[PDB]
Amino acid sequence: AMATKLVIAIVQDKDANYLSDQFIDQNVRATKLSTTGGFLQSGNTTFMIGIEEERVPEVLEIIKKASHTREEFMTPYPIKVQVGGATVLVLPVDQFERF
Amino acid sequence: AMATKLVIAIVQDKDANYLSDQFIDQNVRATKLSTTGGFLQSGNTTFMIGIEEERVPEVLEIIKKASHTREEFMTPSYPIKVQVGGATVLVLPVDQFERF
Amino acid sequence: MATKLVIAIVQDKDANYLSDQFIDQNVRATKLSTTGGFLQSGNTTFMIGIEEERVPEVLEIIKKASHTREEFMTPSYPIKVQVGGATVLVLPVDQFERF
Repeated sequence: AMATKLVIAIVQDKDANYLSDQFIDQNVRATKLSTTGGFLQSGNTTFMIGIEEERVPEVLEIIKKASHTREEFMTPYPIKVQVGGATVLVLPVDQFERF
Repeated sequence: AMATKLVIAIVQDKDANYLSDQFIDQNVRATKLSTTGGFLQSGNTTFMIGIEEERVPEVLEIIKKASHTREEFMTPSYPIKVQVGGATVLVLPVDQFERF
Repeated sequence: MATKLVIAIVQDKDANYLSDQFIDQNVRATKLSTTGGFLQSGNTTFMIGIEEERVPEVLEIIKKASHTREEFMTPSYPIKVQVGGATVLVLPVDQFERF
């Protein structure tokens, strides 16, 4: 009855710190890779998360809050500029073990 | 309401440059990792692609062309024909896919 | 064809022996270096495309190579310290190609 799923969240380096700390204080075993992506093929991070099915939406909301797309004020006259964004996918898991 | 899959493509560092560019000019959101593999446990690169089911075959063809196994002529630091490239790829189902 | 993918997350200290194990065992693993755990420290992840029939074989290779245990460590009176431990999940795959 151990219905397990894997969530893969791709996320911006900026938000990756706060998120990973969130996961911990939220009792979520995440493992973090660093990747590239985007038009400019810049750096970002990817998370992989073995989690029980029942808890997924908990996890997704954790992410949304941490890394949703927003705009902020930035100076090179400050300007509103867009930051953040997360793409995430949750895969099924046939079997899950800890050794 | 659009069934998406995830393709994972493992590929030669040599061809990863061209491919990744291809993905972009062809509107494929791939994310690229730096890995090791093979008998020598040397460096290659892995790709991860969240894409709609209907589009998978397209993506595979993009890969095959960009990274299939071939032979090339190479002089050793008189020339000889050696094998290069090669790509392994898996496509797996995804239950749910969100952008935030 | 009946391919499955195993992701195995495993401690840096065990990863060398494991990766050699895979090779000598005709298992094609690809290896990422990642971080995880409470302290957010380096470990390593493996991804392994494999015929369904061989999964338990692979799993055993892993359990043996990376299971959790205690060893004798000296702080820089030897002491028993716990080490290793792996966590692994095997997922289905719809389609597998080599090019």
